[PDB]
Amino acid sequence: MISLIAALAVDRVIGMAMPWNLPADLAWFKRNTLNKPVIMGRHTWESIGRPLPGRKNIILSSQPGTDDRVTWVKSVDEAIAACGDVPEIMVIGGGRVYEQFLPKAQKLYLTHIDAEVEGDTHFPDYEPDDWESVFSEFHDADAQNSHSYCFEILERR
Ligand SMILES: Nc1nc(=O)c2nc(CNc3ccc(C(=O)N[C@@H](CCC(=O)O)C(=O)O)cc3)cnc2[nH]1
Ligand SMILES: [Mn+2]
Ligand SMILES: [Mn+2]
Ligand SMILES: [Mn+2]
Repeated sequence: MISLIAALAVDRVIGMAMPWNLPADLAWFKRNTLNKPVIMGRHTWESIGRPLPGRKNIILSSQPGTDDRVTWVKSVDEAIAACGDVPEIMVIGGGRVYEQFLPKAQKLYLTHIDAEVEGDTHFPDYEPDDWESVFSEFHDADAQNSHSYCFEILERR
C-alpha cells in the first residue's frame, strides 16, 4: 500500500527553499516513516544529504545513481518492486514524484503549514470525491515552531 507524506504551505505549495522551523513536523514525519521504505526524487535525496536511517531509501531518477548508500531505480514500477513485501510504502516527494504515485496511493499524510511561500511547485490537486479526511490535529505556532501547522491523514474513497 502506497502512502504519500508531504508538508504543504498555503495553496499547496511544496517547498524543497526551507521556509519554516517545525521540529514537531519533523517528529511527525519520523514517526510516520520509521522502519518503512521511502521513495524520493533526486533533488529530495540531495537535500536530505544522507540516507534516512532505519529505512530502505529508494531514489527514482532517470539518470544513473551516484551514491551506493541508497537504491536507484528508473520507473514507478521498479521503485515499488524494490520495496519488497512491506505493509506500507512512503513516498516523500518532491512534486513530480508525488504526481507519479498519487493514482496508486491509498493514504495521504499532510502537514498544512500557514506560511506564504513563493515556490511554484504544488502538491497535486487531490479532490474530495477521491479523498476522505480521517484525522486532523491543529497546532498553534509556539516558541519552538515558527508557523501554525495542522496534521491531516486522508484515505482514498
Ligand atoms: N510532513 C513532512 N515534513 C517534511 O519536512 C517533509 N520533508 C520531505 C522531504 N524532505 C526531507 C528533508 C529532511 C528529512 C530529515 O532530515 N528527516 C529526519 C528527521 C530528523 C533528522 O534530521 O534526523 C528523519 O530521520 O526522518 C526528511 C525529509 C518530504 N515529506 C515531508 N513531510
Ligand atoms: Mn527540483
Ligand atoms: Mn497565512
Ligand atoms: Mn467513491
